[PDB]
Amino acid sequence: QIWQTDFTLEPRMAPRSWLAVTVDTASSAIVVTQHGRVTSVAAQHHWATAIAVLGRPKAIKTDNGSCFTSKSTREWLARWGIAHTTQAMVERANRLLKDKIRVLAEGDGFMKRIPASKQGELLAKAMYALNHF
Amino acid sequence: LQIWQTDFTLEPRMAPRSWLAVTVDTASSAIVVTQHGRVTSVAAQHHWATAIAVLGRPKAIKTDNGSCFTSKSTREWLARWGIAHTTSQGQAMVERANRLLKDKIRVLAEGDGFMKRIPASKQGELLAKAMYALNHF
Ligand SMILES: [Zn+2]
Ligand SMILES: [Zn+2]
Ligand SMILES: [Zn+2]
Repeated sequence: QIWQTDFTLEPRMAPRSWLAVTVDTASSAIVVTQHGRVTSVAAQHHWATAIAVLGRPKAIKTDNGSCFTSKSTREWLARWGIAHTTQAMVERANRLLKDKIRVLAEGDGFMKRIPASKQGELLAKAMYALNHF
Repeated sequence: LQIWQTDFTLEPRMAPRSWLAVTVDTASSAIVVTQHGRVTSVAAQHHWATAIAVLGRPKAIKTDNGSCFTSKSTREWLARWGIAHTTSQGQAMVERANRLLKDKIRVLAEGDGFMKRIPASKQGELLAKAMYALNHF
C-alpha cells in the first residue's frame, strides 16, 4: 500500500483537537486519530493505529512538516520498514470527516466543543461512515 | 486466538516519558513495550494499537484494576475492537517481562555511557533494542 498522511485541526474535538489522517491511495480507506499536540510521537502512535487497522504499507508520503521529517520519525519509519517520501485525497478525507463530525455533534446538541466523554464514540462513528470495516 | 496480559511499570531512566506499558502474549511469550509521559486511558489504547500492529489482534486482554484499564473510555475502545477484557492479585508473565525489560534497559544504557537518565534523543532506539533483545534471545 502507498498512504498519504497529514494533520488537520478540528476544534469541536478540543482539547485533543489535532486529527492525524491517513488515506490509502489505492483503496481510499481512511484512518483518523485525535491528539492534544502535533508531535513526532503523535504521528508514530497514529501510524501504529493505521497499521493495526489496515495492515502495514510499503510507503507513506507526507509534506515537510517538522513532525514528519524529525530524526525521531525517520528512525521509527526505518525500524518499521516503511519507505517515506516528502495531497488531494487527504484533503478530501479531511473535509468528509469534518462534515460528519459537525452533523453528528450538532445533532446531539453540541454546538461548540463536544464533551470529552462523547468524543471517542463520535470520532469512531465518523471514521466508520467513510469506510467498509 | 491470542490472549495477552498488559500492565504499566515506571522506569526512571526513560524520564520524562518513564511510564512503560508492557504487553506479553501468553502463548508465545513475545513482549511489546511502549513509553508514555502519563498513565492515562489514551496511553493504554495507543500502546494496544501498537501491540496489535506488531502481534495481530488478540481475542482477550487481561489486566489489573488500575483506573486507566477500567475507565469508560477504555471499555468503549476494547468493545469497538471486539476484544474481551478480564480483570487485587497480579499476573506472573507480565511482572517477569517488567523485570527483564528494566534489567535490559540498564545494561544497554550503561554500555553507551548513560549512567543515570538516558538523553531523550537516545531513548527510542534504546527501548526498541531492549524489546528486540528480549524477543530474540
Ligand atoms: Zn500538513
Ligand atoms: Zn499516543
Ligand atoms: Zn498495574
